[PDB]
Amino acid sequence: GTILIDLSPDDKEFQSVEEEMQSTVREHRDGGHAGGIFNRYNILKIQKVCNKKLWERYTHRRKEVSEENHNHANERMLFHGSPFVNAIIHKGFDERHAYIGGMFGAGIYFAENSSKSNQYVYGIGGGTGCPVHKDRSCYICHRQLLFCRVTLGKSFLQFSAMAHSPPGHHSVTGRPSVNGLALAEYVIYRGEQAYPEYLITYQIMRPE
Ligand SMILES: CC(C)(C)c1ccc(-c2nc3ccccc3c(=O)[nH]2)cc1
Ligand SMILES: [Zn+2]
Repeated sequence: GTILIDLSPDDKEFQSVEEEMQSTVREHRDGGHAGGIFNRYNILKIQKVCNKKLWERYTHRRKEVSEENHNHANERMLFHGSPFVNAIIHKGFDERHAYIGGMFGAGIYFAENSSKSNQYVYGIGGGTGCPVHKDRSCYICHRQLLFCRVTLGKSFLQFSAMAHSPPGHHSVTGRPSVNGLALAEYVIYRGEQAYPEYLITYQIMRPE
């Protein structure tokens, strides 16, 4: 029941989604090892993900969290990178998309920095790079990210450098406390707390 609606670059919706990609790029402490070396992207396509059943699954859970948290879903738009982007848009988020070895435990992880999510496009640590060239820093191959609606509800705040939420909470916020440029990262423990709104196809660009 998933259809993908192709957006025009003339559409203000495309523009604001792209602006969110580009402006949340940062340098990484691995010097580009996982995600490649780039300051910006070449956005090839942005598609809206329409799945009624997955959307209704999302809103049902959203209303539940909201009601446990003074009518406040605490909803964000966050990036997600994964080799399983394609299963996610058709079948939705579930336990097979969880990062078992993550620093905040076995859950599904999201990023405010698009470039953080980019490090996961080819696997943990960027795996072995793109399938074609085995290059983690490939400038040729097409990459895909999700820009997702995420229900955080009451988030356990964790200062720093599948399972359950900490009791009394609906998610975990990893606050950065070493790198002053890093944006927050987030973990949900139920697939229903995220909807894969936008599929963005792109290339990282070789810096000049
Ligand atoms: C274990 C698999 C391969 C399913 C997987 C693990 C972690 C991510 C993933 N982690 C992240 C961790 C922090 C911030 C953003 C992300 C992100 O955007 N993605 C994606 C897939
Ligand atoms: Zn490649």
